Amino acid sequence: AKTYIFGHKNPDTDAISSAIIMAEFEQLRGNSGAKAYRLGDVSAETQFALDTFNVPAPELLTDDLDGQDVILVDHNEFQQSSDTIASATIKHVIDHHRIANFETAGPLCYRAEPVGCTATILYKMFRERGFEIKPEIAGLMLSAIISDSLLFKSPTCTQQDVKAAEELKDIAKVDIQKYGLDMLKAGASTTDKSVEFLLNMDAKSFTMGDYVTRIAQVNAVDLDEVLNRKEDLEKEMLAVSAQEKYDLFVLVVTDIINSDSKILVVGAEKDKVGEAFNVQLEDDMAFLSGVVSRKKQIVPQITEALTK
Amino acid sequence: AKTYIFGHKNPDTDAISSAIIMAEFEQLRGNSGAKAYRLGDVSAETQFALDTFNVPAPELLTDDLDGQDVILVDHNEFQQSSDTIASATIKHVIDHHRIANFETAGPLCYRAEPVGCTATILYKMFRERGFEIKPEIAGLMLSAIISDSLLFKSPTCTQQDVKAAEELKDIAKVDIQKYGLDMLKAGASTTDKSVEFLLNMDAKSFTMGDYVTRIAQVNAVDLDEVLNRKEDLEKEMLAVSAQEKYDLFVLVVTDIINSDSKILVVGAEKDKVGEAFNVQLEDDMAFLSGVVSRKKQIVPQITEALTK
Ligand SMILES: [Mn+2]
Ligand SMILES: [Mn+2]
Ligand SMILES: [Mn+2]
Ligand SMILES: [Mn+2]
Repeated sequence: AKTYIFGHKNPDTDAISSAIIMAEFEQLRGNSGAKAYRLGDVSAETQFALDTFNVPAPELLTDDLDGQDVILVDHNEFQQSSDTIASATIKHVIDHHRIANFETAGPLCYRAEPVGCTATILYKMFRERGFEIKPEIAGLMLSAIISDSLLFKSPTCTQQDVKAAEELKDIAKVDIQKYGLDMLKAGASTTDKSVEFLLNMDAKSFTMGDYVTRIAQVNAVDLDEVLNRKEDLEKEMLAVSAQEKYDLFVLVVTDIINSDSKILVVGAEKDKVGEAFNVQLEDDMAFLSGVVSRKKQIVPQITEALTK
Repeated sequence: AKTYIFGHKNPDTDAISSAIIMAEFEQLRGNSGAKAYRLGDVSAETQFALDTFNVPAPELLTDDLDGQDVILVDHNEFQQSSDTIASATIKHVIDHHRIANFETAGPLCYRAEPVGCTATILYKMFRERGFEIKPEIAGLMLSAIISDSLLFKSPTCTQQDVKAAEELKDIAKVDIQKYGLDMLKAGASTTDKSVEFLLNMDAKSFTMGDYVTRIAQVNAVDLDEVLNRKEDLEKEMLAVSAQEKYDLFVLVVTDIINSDSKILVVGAEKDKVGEAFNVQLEDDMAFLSGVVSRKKQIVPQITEALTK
């Protein structure tokens, strides 16, 4: 029996790391057929982490999952998952996100916790079972936590994430702030990249009531680096929205040095979500928010605007 | 800060017990606004357990859950939950079932394990946390486990359910086989009850792909006690299917002594699910299975038939 372990499409550092980490967990637990996979490209940020701790990228999933045992990490929504996910047998989910568009035939292990990072939950699982946390594995856990939490500044970050990171740094042999900022910087180069690349780099679809929304995330050293390409961005966001039948396309731009975030929003349901945010720039194509609240989570806020 | 804790509509013993057990857990955890509720009638089986351990029945939920904190036990599918569940904020789910028709705006705690009973999971939460298990609480846990497992003979039963029961017996101060058989017998009187009563006693709706299916469970001393009323059963099942627009209505009849089960199946997708079982008799309106495979679970097998 093989078991396929993977994170979401357009994987982020958490998605790649958690797949490798959970494959380790399964193997230490005695499940030798467990194997990590990815559903997309390894980003520059994630490559920095993999290179630092000398871990190879997981294999790109090309197998049909029909009748196969599957473990999902860092996602549950089927449209974020493998093309053949609906034909798989999902044994286990480990995740830190909202639940939607998820259905199984029978019972399964499902573990979600409202923490800042999937690797934090996996850290706790290793702990609970008393399994070895190798230095590389600790490095990937720490990388994931720094990535998802943005060096502990995102509204999703919790003290469990901070505590896990503090306990992992000596195992990984790494200074959190120094390594962390280097890692974040390694995925923050935008000006020489195409609009198509930026909008697909870290981008996921969401099932929100009757609607399907696309959300892309871009890190930069300066918000304006990205945001004065607004016109070209909007154009591509509208084109993709039509081609994929999205009801909404949100671009979240985040300053890694500053921790400030803004959103650029396009699509059929644009005006409805605009009411939920501080609109600073608007037109027929799009709206641009002022710098977003540090404490409120964006995904739930958008969901509530579309459903409520 | 209220938090409503409840099980599914037409609650079984697991659904009633687990709500009370989880309310205790929350109070014990420090959450003082936590309260147990029920969404329907207390069955004869459940009443026997409540009387044995002097636990009153939880309050019938009548409040609108709009904007309220909720914890679900022993279910997740929205059609099985409160009428206002979509307007609530689901903080926590503890369950042992398939997942479907479940969506949240934001992150949450979700704990599902593929075990025989929700109370088994709640028991593990007490053990993990080092919480004291009162003898009344231990009795409810044990009752739920005996109920869902049918005195440890159902396909869903695991060694974790057995282990937990062995340790709970001395806390509850009860003989498992003796109390268990009494409890099961108390909910197994069928010939005196109307067809309408039997089909609404332990009946839940399910989201299975494009379909909505209704499944009713009936415990009996002897399978033929119920199944000799075949035609009266079918008639009410078709009537309800038409009136509620179900694609399928399954009646599972289980012998409490030997744990043999048979299914009586009616509705639009009847032929499609008949494919997945050993059909002992059939006509235009219904099929009746032979004694169902002792290892494989019924709900997943139905779901699989309606999809693949
Ligand atoms: Mn991710
Ligand atoms: Mn993540
Ligand atoms: Mn139940
Ligand atoms: Mn149950």
